Amino acid sequence: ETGIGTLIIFIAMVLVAAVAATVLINTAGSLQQRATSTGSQTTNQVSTGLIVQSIYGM
Amino acid sequence: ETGIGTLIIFIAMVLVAAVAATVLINTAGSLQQRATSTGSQTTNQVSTGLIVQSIYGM
Repeated sequence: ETGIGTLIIFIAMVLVAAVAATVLINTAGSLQQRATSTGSQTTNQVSTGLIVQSIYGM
Repeated sequence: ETGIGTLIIFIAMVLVAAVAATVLINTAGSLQQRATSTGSQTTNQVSTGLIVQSIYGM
C-alpha cells in the first residue's frame, strides 16, 4: 500500500530540511564576528591620533 | 508510490528557484552602471567652472 512508501520518504524529507537549516545558522554566526570586529576597529582608527606641540634645535 | 511523484516536482522546484535568482542578478547589474556613471558625472559638474578676469572696451 501507499502508506509504507509515504513514511520512508517522510524521514528523508525531514533530514534534508535540517541540512539547509544548518547552513543558514553557521553562515550567520561566521558573519557576526567579522561585522562586530570591523565596527570596533574602525571606531579606534578614526579617534586615535598624534599631535606635535613644538620643535626645538641646538 | 509517492517516490515517483516527489522526483517530478523536485525538478520543477529547482527550475523555478533559478528564475528568481536570474531576476535579482540582472537588476543589480543594470543599477550598477547607472549609479557609477551618476557619481562620476556629478563630480565633474561641481568642480568645473569658468571665471572672467578683466573686460576692456574700445
